[PDB]
Amino acid sequence: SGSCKGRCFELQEVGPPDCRCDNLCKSYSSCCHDFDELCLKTARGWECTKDRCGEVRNEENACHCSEDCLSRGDCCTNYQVVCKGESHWVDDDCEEIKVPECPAGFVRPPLIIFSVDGFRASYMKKGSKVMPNIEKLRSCGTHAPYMRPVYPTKTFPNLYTLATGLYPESHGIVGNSMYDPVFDASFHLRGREKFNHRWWGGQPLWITATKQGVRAGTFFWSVSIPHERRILTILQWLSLPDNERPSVYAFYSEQPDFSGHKYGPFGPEMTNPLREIDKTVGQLMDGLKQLRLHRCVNVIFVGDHGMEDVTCDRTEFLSNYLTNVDDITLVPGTLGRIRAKSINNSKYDPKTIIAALTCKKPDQHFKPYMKQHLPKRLHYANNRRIEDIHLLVDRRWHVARKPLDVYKCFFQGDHGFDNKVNSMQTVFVGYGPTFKYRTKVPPFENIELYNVMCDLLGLKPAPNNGTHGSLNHLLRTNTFRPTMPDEVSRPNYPGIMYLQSEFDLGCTCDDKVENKLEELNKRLHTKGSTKERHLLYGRPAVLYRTSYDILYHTDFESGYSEIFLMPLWTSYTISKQAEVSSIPEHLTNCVRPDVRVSPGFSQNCLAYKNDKQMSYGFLFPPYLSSSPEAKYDAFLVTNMVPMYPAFKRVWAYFQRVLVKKYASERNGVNVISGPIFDYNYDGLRDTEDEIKQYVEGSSIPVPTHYYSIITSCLDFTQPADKCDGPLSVSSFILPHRPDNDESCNSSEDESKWVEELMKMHTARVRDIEHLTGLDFYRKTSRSYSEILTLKTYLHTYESE
Ligand SMILES: *[C@@H]1O[C@H](CO)[C@@H](O[C@@H]2O[C@H](CO)[C@@H](O[C@@H]3O[C@H](CO[C@H]4O[C@H](CO)[C@@H](O)[C@H](O[C@H]5O[C@H](CO)[C@@H](O)[C@H](O)[C@@H]5O[C@H]5O[C@H](CO)[C@@H](O)[C@H](O)[C@@H]5O)[C@@H]4O)[C@@H](O)[C@H](O)[C@@H]3O)[C@H](O)[C@H]2NC(C)=O)[C@H](O)[C@H]1NC(C)=O
Ligand SMILES: CNC(=O)C[C@@H](NC(=O)Cn1cnc2ccc(N3CCN(C(C)=O)CC3)cc2c1=O)c1ccc([N+](=O)[O-])cc1
Ligand SMILES: [Ca+2]
Ligand SMILES: [Ca+2]
Ligand SMILES: [Cl-]
Ligand SMILES: [K+]
Ligand code: NA
Ligand SMILES: [Zn+2]
Repeated sequence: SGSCKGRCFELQEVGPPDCRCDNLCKSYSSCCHDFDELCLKTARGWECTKDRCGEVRNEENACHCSEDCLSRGDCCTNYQVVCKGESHWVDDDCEEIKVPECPAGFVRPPLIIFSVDGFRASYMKKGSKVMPNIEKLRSCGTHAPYMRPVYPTKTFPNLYTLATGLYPESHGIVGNSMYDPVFDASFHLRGREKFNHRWWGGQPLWITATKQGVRAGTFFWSVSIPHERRILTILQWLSLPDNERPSVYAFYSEQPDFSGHKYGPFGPEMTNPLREIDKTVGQLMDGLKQLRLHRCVNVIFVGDHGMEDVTCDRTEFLSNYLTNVDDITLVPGTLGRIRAKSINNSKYDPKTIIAALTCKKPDQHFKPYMKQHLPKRLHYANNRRIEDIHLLVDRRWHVARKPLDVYKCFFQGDHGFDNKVNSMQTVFVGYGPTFKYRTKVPPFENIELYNVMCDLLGLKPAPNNGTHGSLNHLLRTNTFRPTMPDEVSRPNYPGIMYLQSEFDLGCTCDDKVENKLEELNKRLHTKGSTKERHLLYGRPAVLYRTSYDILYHTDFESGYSEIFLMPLWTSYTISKQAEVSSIPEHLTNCVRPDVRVSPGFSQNCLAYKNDKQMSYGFLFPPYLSSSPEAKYDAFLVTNMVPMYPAFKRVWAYFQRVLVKKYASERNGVNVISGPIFDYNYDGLRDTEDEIKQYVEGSSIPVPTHYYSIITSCLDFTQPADKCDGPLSVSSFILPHRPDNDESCNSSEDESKWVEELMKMHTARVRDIEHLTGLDFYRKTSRSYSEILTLKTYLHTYESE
């Protein structure tokens, strides 16, 4: 029982049990008794009217229209408009902000993050007639057509990602609700457990800023502080003296999410919440202008996720699938997470639950996954709060445990689904001296903003999942100049060193069936004469310590690892006019030793013969060889990789059918393909002592995934091998699995399911980099910033 007089919304939290007056005291029930009275005034609303102009100051009012209000910094945001003949910010023409236009004493342009909830990307077009303030920021500043959220596309995972640059698996906020089995505790959007710091990892922007001497309070706000008071509080803090005034601010809205859940993303009821949000942006913008800061402050208008049509009747029930549904706990809704109801149960079987949920109903509106089998693009596995069993739920559907969980309809909207889904996409607009003027930028991921916000504030970012430099094109002036990571391992270039009779690999090939214009041509090819043709962007750099060989061939070049006994990468180009052939019958099972590489660093056919589960495929496909003579190169033991027969069905369709179709559609393609090892599902390259599976009785390690990166010219009138402008890329990371249980239609012809599987497993080049320790596109004519943007690109396969 102290007092909040003169202390209203103090930035520093005061020591217990002395009462608090900061923006969080209400959450902790620890405000002074007069907090409401002094700090949450509402009298007379939030607008000046003419009759108030030059009033005698009445300290009980929510805001002021008295002559002294500018000096005090507590005018209603519309004061100068209603009482001084001034115009609303939205009514001013927009004028380029070439330099920061800040009052004396401002050391840097302030950053204000304006965060909207459930603000679906398409609201920017569809709601344009009712959001004039937001439409002005959008067209005058720098904007993307949409921004991709993290998965799950829920509120808390995304807001903390925005603040950290980290995937939820890394920052720890992996859901709106979660259970930590080490804490034996549950975090919920509502309640006080979330106040415990033990849930929150990484280093949020306000901590980064503080550690480096830039003032910034926490971004959290007590729920019962309304939005008009939040704006007035930011505007007040902006009037503090230089030595006390923060440089970063965050405002968060409950809308349009609150209404969208009730009404659907496009319910007629949705127009008003969009109007109210625009009005709030108007208030902030008029207030900034009153403080002469509207050409000084950088403003970020950003959403956390979109919103989809979802109703009670579109719910799948696990009780329709599982006989023993009471033995599980489900995190339900737009995603599913399943764990044992009771830990003291060795009669709980994840494999049997998964099998009972797999392809059981023809139209089944969810798919089960062990978390490590989820598409790697989701980066959703490496945290103990993520249950081993995950259900990816179709857009527009829910999953629930039992029917009484849903009837004990409330809602018409929800969000949470896979982050590639169009309806889950959200918004980004940057406006201010440091952002560009009237500029559209390509869609990008919210994990990249932490770095940009650090650049906006002169800060060195904490280590995070953004790729710093990838968003330099948003900025008029950047403090960050990216440079390529240095190569750690230089390759060996072996010559012909071994005779055939030194190998005992138990391999066979029909190849003895045997000119100097042609023979000199074949040795030129083994020495890299065609390398300009098949390695278009230089060779990848190896960023870790290892031993490997560059191997040249007429059709493909490779980086062959002597430690993993297989290529780390295989690079080749297939022109639009290139032709597909078959494997001649006499070479069906041909494998040939490579006289450049020792028996001791080679795979062997015997292991594959003995391993009754594991077969093999090739990284450069025999099917695409340029000539009957070159085809022999494709059967080298150095081009071979371990592959489950079930996976060979996928890979063979990709190599025999899809590669050629891409070359026809894209006017040639360059392909880089290779294995990935990620047994501990942390998204990062495994070292050799982390490998859990080998081909039986050998040291040949088994990949968890195979990747390919597929590059051509953005201008497809030019061929892939003669491109002088920007590049186009799509990539995938395919799980290397011994069954096709993921694909419910896999009994059918590959043309009915393979491409669908690959699209699900689409990836950024940067994801493959993390997973292999390789750095691509080292030698192009493109700027490094442009290449970094290319490496973060995801081909989504969604409609427009
Ligand atoms: C996305 O970007 C992040 C950030 O760069 C990368 O994460 C880093 O990975 C490296 C290599 O695996 C880790 O290094 C290890 O660090 C530990 C000591 O770790 C402690 O100290 C660090 C640094 O101050 C701290 O950040 C760590 O925080 C983890 O654990 C906390 C509590 O246990 C938790 O609150 C927090 O969320 C975080 O959890 C996550 O990471 C851990 C692994 O560290 C993991 O078990 C957990 O499930 C979560 O995923 C920690 O207290 C050394 O002893 C090791 O030898 C090793 O050097 C970094 O710790 C790690 N940092 C963070 C913030 O996660 C990702 O790899 C990158 N992803 C991709 C795909 O590139
Ligand atoms: C309209 N929407 C909003 O206002 C969104 C806003 N919601 C809240 O702040 C709701 N709330 C209310 N009182 C709290 C009191 C204490 C805490 N702990 C958390 C852990 N601590 C740390 C880590 O410092 C100490 C403080 C949290 C809260 C809290 O979440 C929000 C902003 C940023 C982020 N974000 O994730 O960045 C998430 C959530
Ligand atoms: Ca939200
Ligand atoms: Ca790993
Ligand atoms: Cl959740
Ligand atoms: K076999
Ligand atoms: Na199947
Ligand atoms: Zn919501």
